[PDB]
Amino acid sequence: GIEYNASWMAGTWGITQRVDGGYKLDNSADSSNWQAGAEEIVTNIPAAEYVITSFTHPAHGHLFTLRTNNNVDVSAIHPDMVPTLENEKIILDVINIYRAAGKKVILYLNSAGPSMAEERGDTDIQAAWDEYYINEWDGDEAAAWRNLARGYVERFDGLVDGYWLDNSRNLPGEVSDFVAMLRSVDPELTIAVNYDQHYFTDDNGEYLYVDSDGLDDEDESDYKIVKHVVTNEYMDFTNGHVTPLGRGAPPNSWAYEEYTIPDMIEVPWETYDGSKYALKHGWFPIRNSWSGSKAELMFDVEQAYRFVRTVTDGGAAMTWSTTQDNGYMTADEMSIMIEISNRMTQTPKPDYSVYERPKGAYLVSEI
Ligand SMILES: [Ca+2]
Repeated sequence: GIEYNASWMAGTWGITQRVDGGYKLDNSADSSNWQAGAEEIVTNIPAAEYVITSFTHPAHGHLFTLRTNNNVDVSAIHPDMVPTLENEKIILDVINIYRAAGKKVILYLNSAGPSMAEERGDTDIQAAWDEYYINEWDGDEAAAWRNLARGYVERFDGLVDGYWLDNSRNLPGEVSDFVAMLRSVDPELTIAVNYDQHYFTDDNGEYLYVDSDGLDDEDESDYKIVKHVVTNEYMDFTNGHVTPLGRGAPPNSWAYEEYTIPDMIEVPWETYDGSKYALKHGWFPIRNSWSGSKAELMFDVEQAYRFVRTVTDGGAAMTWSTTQDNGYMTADEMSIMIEISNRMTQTPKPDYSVYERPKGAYLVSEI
């Protein structure tokens, strides 16, 4: 029938606390305290109602935050795909901290799975995986990966509320089949899929392009303006990815305030198939990086508060792609989120600074 699985998310905002996967987690765990990091987020950011954390390592579908798998011994494919037993408890501990605090949990999962190991330089893992699905699944990589992912999905069952599926153009097999696996475990999961970005066009089909962000922008590269669309029958919320950072689009682009966010709140729910409805959701990097804590901090309180208010007032949702520094939210971001949360829990909520086009910011079409 008709489904609004993300109805709980409408009018809410979230933060991100990624956990490392596989051998990367074994390398970072000795200097990290993700559990303390999660307690600090709970204490300091009560206004955020959910968190995105990690099934796979960021941009590395072959590296998992859990080890044990009742469906396949992943450690026997290649040990570097999975962390130690001691370290697999980090993700579970973080999730339980958020559950006790009443925060919903969405897990980032890079859809490519082990198929992308060589893309990140992990050639030994790639060879082991390729040998595994060839010999054990008679060359059916799609079934091999669904089986493997299912064994972790089952462990997270009832502990998490949704999934954010990255890199779905590179999923072995079909998205429909992978989402069906997820829903076979828990059909109420709130699921986003990142296929490709869509962009604002004019009445004759040309893309809109930002020409400048301000007076003497350091990066003059023209960039397109992301539009969040409901493009398939599987999704419960739009993935929310900004215009790619590599194209020189700042994650706090003024154009997101003139186009992207207004469009999110103009029509906060849309349907592709006529039965399942999906919620408009944006995922904004707070730095000039999705996951890199050392990148330039791009938002300040006043702009970040206006992003949260404009989205949530409209009945849409947004997540900050905050970063982790030894398991804690990077401290400059934490400082901002404290202030945002404190404003968002006041009644009345304090007014946000009104949006004005930055001096010397223009579209190519406006010149
Ligand atoms: Ca572009």
